[PDB]
Amino acid sequence: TKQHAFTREDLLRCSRGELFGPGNAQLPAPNMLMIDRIVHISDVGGKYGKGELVAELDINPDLWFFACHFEGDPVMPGCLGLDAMWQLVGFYLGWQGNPGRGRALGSGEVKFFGQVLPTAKKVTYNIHIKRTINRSLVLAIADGTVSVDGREIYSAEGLRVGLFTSTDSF
Amino acid sequence: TKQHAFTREDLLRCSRGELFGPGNAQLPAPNMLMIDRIVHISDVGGKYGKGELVAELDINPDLWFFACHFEGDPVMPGCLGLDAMWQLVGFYLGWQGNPGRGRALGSGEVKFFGQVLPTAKKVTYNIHIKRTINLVLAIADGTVSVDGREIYSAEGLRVGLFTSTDSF
Ligand SMILES: Clc1ccc(CNc2n[nH]c(-c3ccco3)n2)cc1
Ligand SMILES: Clc1ccc(CNc2n[nH]c(-c3ccco3)n2)cc1
Repeated sequence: TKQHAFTREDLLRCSRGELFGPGNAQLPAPNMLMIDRIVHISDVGGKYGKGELVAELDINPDLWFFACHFEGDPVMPGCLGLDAMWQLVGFYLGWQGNPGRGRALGSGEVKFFGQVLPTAKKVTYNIHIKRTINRSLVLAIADGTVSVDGREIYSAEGLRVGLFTSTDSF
Repeated sequence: TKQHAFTREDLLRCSRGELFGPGNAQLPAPNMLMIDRIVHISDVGGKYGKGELVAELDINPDLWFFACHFEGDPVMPGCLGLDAMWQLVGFYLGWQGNPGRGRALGSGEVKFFGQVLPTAKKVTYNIHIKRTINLVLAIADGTVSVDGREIYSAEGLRVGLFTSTDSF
């Protein structure tokens, strides 16, 4: 809760289990990691007054997904930008100090109304936390947008991620 | 519309633009391709009477995503199983003979209530077409199952075809 920004190195450390500790939240490592840095994370402010994350993914044409998706028509998979939002929401829960491993639980409406081309510079994720529930299962609910070089292209309402001290029920 | 099942090699051919032709729908190539075969595709039947797809992805422990997602806790990314459903809905549109390149437009509710482990054998996707609109787009519900067990649902999956993605 004390640190409000994270470098790529921090996120890589997180992916090894070395930021939040063993048994607790881990981001994906590359090539599933869809964030380079967290520019701002807080548990006050945001659209709902319950916290906010802003994060960035640098784009260049040699990112692996461009060559296979699609041949002759390169474009960042929408599913991976969506996943970056789930990644942030999970991270948020770990960052608050909750224990357990992350699993996404889903979302309400998702809309894709733009795209990321290999000639783009930077994708930015804006996440507004709507609610956290610490009752027995720990989860978070949030709204999110994905933008590319200033232009909003995706929205998601009701992103949900949980933490599990035993994922055995999945 | 004439062929009701596709092998992996058909899907690869699709990924190269060589199934539906140039300017028309392409599946992703590996490693974004999340389907090995389409076991059944039709434009009648299904939950809504407007068509159906059943497809499969074989699982083994060496699939690339297991090692990085997550270290010490391998599990297929939910987003990729979701994407498989968008992949199938786009394919459907190309398979009907519509022109243009595919872009997913979103979904209504998505739920993940299970997971794919490296010890699973096979993932199966069931897609029920709800509506096509001829801008061309399709709307569908989908489920993802692993070795018989339903684990994800999506309602209102939407994919469109575009004869120009310059503007998108
Ligand atoms: Cl730090 C952090 C951030 C986000 C997450 C969640 N990511 C996630 N991917 N796939 C699933 C999933 C859910 C069910 C099946 O698969 N969940 C984990 C750790
Ligand atoms: Cl065959 C066939 C099947 C499915 C699709 C769509 N898949 C898809 N991934 N990412 C996007 C997208 C949408 C908006 C931004 O990115 N769309 C294309 C061809």
